[PDB]
Amino acid sequence: ASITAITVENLEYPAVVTSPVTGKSYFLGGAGERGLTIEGNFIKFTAIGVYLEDIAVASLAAKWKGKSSEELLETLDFYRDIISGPFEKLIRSSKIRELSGPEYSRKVMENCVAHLKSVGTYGDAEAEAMQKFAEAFKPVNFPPGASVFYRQSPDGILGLSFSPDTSIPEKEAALIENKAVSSAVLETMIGEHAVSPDLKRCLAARLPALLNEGAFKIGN
Repeated sequence: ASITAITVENLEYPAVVTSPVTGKSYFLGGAGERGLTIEGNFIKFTAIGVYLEDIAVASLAAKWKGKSSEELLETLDFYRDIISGPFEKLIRSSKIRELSGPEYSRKVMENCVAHLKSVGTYGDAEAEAMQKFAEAFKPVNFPPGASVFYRQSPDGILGLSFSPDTSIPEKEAALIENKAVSSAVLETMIGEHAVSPDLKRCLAARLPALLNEGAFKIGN
C-alpha cells in the first residue's frame, strides 16, 4: 500500500515515478549513498536509487509473501528474483559532487566486467556492449543534481539516459542490446557480491508490507 520517498543529501527519490520512455510506472525499492574512503574522511559523491516496475509485486508475491524483512535480507534467491524478474527496473544515479562521464562510469564498468567474467559470460558480444556502454558516457558531464538512468528491460536491453536534474529524460542516449550486460549493473548493487548492503536492506524492509497486498498499482 504505502511506499515512502527517500532523500539522500537533498537529492530526493519519489516513492513512485512514471517513465516518459516506456509509459510504465515504478515504485522506489531503495536508495543510498556511494563514494570513496579517502584519508580519514568518507566523501559522498553520488546518490543511488532502485525502482521496480509496479507489476513486480505480483511477480514476487508467490515466493516471498509472508516472509519477514529479516529473512528476505539473508536470502540470495530473493534478490536474484529482483535482479532477473520478469519486470522492468530503473536505476538512478544522482551526483553530489561533480563527475565527468568517464570518471563516474569507470568503477561501474569495472564492477560489471568483474561480475560478467565471474559467471563465465564475457565473450566478444559482451565486450563490445561494455565498449558501447563506455562511449555513451564519454560526451557527458555530471554537475551536482545531474543524473544517470539505467533502464533494465526484462527483454535483455539496457537503456542509458542522462539528465541535468532528477527528471527522467524523454529519449534515451543509447540502447545496449545484451542480456548478460543488461542485468550486470543491478547485480553489482544488490547481487550476492555487492559490497554495500544499504539497498538490499531497503528492499528487504520495504517489500514485505507491499507483498502482503499481493499487487501494486500507481494511485490506488
